[PDB]
Amino acid sequence: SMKIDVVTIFPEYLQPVRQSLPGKAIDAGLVDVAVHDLRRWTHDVHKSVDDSPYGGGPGMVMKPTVWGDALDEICTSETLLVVPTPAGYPFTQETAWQWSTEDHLVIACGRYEGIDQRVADDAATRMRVREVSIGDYVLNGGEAAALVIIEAVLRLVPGVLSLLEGPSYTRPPSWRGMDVPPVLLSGDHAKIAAWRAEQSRQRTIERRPDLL
Amino acid sequence: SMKIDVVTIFPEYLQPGLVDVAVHDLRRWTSVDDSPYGGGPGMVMKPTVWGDALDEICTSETLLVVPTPAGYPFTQETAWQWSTEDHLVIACGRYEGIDQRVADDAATRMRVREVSIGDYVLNGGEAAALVIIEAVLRLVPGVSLLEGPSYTRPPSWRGMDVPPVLLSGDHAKIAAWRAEQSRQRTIERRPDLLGFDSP
Ligand SMILES: CN1CCC[C@H](Cn2ccc3ccc(-c4n[nH]c(N)c4C#N)cc32)C1
Ligand SMILES: CN1CCC[C@H](Cn2ccc3ccc(-c4n[nH]c(N)c4C#N)cc32)C1
Repeated sequence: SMKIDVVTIFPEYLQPVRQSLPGKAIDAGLVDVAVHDLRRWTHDVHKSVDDSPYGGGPGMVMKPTVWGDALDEICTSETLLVVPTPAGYPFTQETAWQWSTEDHLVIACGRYEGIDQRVADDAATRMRVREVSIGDYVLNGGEAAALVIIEAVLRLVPGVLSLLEGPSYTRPPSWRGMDVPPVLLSGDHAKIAAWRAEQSRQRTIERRPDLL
Repeated sequence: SMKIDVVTIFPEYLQPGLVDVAVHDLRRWTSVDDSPYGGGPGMVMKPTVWGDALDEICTSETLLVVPTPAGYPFTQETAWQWSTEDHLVIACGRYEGIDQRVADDAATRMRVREVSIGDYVLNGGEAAALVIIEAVLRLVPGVSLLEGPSYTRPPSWRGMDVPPVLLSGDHAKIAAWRAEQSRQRTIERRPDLLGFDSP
């Protein structure tokens, strides 16, 4: 049973998540994903969420006072506060597994140059905070990271949603002049397993030598 | 100028003038899946439907992108490389993935890239497509160390001060401080980027 709150200035971007949630899991009370517009917590008529960076430089920084109020309302001491950032610790499958048993994730999605660092630093004095990155590329903000994190985590919650895997095949046995490897149709399941292991080994060497 | 075509059995998921993005329902070219030859859990997407779809959508100049957890890593260098392409087609799998012959056949007439966006497991290629699209599009013409922390007003908030150097107006001191924060962060969080063992 997990609650996920996502805070973002683009709530419509989190649409694919609510599109991916089965009725059975929601109705059984296994999962609830709520998305919140950060501007609900702005102080001014212009609904300002950003301001110039101290020390200069390009772009804008998200205001701590707005985020502070949002997190004050949404988080409790039991919350796991997840902050996507390109400077984060790596989000991996081990992370997803660890987080899959949490009662409450709050995902704070930044835009512009990111969120004033005091927001996470203050939050970390009263709850668990995790700054993470989903990979070594640059996005426009945290929303796409949130989509990935939510999917990777929730698919590990029963009933909610190393070597590389080698090639897979299904019908038809011959297609555009390419036959399924005969070993797969041999009924020699020890040989099939060894063939698959070697395919996995080869693929890992070629594509992900960093894993060996 | 870039065209992106995304092919998926879950077009509803993809809802998020120099670039156009089109989403196509794979089922338009039809059951898209069956049990794997050789056994194993789950289902594999049949090559037949994919072949018909890609025949219609792709040309020889197409870069066919296939998200897969067994792919080569998609990185910022990849994003730069793809940013000058005229035409990306992203083939999103579901179930246990797409029959390998789809990529193999396509590779006889266009360039094919099997890639992974990270070391975690998704339910299909759609979220990976959204990530790839976002990372690439922000680099399209006309559109080392980890980033350090950023701060903005007020200079004191909840009794926490913006680091005083950032208020000093000393560009050299600020540059040095920011480099140091980035160094600390990279060593702590991503030591592999500086050629050290991972935790
Ligand atoms: C200062 N920089 C410069 C470039 C653009 C940055 C935009 N941005 C603002 C908030 C924010 C959050 C996450 C991510 C992100 N990028 N790549 C990943 N793997 C991430 C993850 N998790 C990116 C983000 C800000
Ligand atoms: C249990 N099985 C195991 C294999 C994958 C199955 C789901 N699936 C089907 C098609 C497909 C495409 C990409 C991804 C994916 N996962 N993680 C990443 N970095 C990806 C990327 N790019 C996952 C996918 C689920």
